[PDB]
Amino acid sequence: APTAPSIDMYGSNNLQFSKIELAMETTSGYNDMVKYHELAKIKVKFNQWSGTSGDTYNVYFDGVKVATGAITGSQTTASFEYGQGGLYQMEIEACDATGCSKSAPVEITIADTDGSHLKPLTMNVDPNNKSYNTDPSIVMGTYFVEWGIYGRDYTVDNMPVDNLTHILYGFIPICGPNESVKSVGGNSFNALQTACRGVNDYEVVIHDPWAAYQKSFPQAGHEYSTPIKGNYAMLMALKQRNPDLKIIPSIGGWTLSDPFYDFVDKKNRDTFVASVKKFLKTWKFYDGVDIDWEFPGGGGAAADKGDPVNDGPAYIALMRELRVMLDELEAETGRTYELTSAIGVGYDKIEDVDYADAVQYMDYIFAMTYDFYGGWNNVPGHQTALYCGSFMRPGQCDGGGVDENGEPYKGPAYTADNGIQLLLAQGVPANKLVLGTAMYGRGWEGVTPDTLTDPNDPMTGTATGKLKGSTAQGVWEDGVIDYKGIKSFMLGANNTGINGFEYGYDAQAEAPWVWNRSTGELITFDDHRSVLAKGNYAKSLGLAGLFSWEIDADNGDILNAMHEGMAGGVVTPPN
Ligand SMILES: S=C=Nc1ccc2oc(C3=NCCN3)cc2c1
Ligand SMILES: S=C=Nc1ccc2oc(C3=NCCN3)cc2c1
Repeated sequence: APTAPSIDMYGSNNLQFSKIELAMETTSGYNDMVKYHELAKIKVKFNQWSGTSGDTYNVYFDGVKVATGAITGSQTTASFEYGQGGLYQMEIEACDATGCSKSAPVEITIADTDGSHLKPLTMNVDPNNKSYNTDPSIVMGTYFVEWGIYGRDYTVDNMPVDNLTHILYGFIPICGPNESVKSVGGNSFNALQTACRGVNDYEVVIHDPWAAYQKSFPQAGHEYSTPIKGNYAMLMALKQRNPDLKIIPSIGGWTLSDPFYDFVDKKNRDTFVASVKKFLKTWKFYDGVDIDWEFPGGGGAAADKGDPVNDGPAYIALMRELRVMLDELEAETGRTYELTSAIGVGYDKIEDVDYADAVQYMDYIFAMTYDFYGGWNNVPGHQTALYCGSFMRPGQCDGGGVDENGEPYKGPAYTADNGIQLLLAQGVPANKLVLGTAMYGRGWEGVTPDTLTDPNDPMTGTATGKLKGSTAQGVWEDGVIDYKGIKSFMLGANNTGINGFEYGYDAQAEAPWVWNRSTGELITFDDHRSVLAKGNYAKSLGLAGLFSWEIDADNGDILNAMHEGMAGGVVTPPN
């Protein structure tokens, strides 16, 4: 028989192959950093220094023949292509008329972006997240943010994945007009300019490739030379752990919506929709797309954008077009892909889209039932309440009243039920609506007791400015605090108030607050009681389930309450 191939490990890239090439020590244009191949090019060098070399080689993976070719003397390079990622025991055999001889087996890795080469992720979840057996039909969603790995120090293996059905990954930008991103300060706008160098406008990119795929996480067993790293390799390894988990990129958001206003021109939608198909072929762990345009008709971060007449028809077309695209991917892959969107729920946002037409294309609508009130002005109110609070005036709830100056309210007040009912009344199915819960508070200072028109209700006061605090307190920007900061700095363990805050609850709105009467610090948020009330409301109306913004800011209490409030419930999944 021929001499047995001896595999040259260092001559064959120590048997590490990747279907994706990712730039690792530089930051450039997305199309210069990211190259994906349908088949990996496998090249394995071997030698046969003694004896006869033979005529032909065969490559085996786990005992099955995957490639064959000619022997070239004493040194041969086996070159072939292979589509399926994984870890395999490879053997190379040499054959001639006399017989065949084979190398010892050695493990080959073929990386792919479904995580098929990876073991299930090792988790490191705060043990305050409890276990439940919520019915699998119910959505339990949340947003994980790409930048949460910096100061917030919250990584993929921290998520309580067994308690989630959907992870929306916040956020994928669209190249093009993006002045709103300058409002975050720091390097975010300039990072986007780098990502978009050499990329056509209206195509998606990764905003932060360091966080997405370059940074080595030692808890995920990453090495500097590991071919895929960052949050994306962790999400791949999470999907190996929990294969029924849906991981969906979220396009847009508050700061990254400015390009959507140009989707009134179909040409820009076509560019966008093709890029999203490419994106999902590249990054196979994703299961669909979520569109967070804030908002058709305007009222988002860009004060100079928004077309009430045209943006709704654009949104609907987008959804129509994205669904055609996703149907192509389902044909190509055999997989099921979801199309969703987070939407505003004020009456003036919902009136700009004919959702009866859009929703036919969509699996879920994540109703943004939060940010109703906040530190952008000095008017207290409940930011995430189901119903109208005590603080509201006669006829403010349904919009038929007049304000304190005698001016007509222009529509119903901002509450979760006013927006859910406006969506239902136009024919959006209940079982496609997902109700939002807040893992953060918004707040004010200067709401001192002398400013209240009703002394029992700090939501009848007036502020002097936004809540201020430090990042250790969960205050990453003025007027906004993580729920785990409210719990550590205002509620305490027994939920009865610390540091001069008192707890209160508006039983008519279903909305909690904490109030320090000395500093006039007032914070509106969601707590155990209000999130049980959202679960009971969702069960009562047959909504699809609950989602939350943002998972790093919880300590387990809010996600636990989402599940508790859903106990016993089942729902019909949309077809
Ligand atoms: S690098 C470092 N820190 C970072 C890097 C990127 C970031 O993005 C945000 C942001 N805040 C609201 C929406 N996006 C914060 C933030 C901090
Ligand atoms: S980053 C960013 N985060 C956000 C996310 C949502 C938001 O809503 C507002 C708001 N401003 C006036 C009315 N609503 C600000 C704002 C900032």
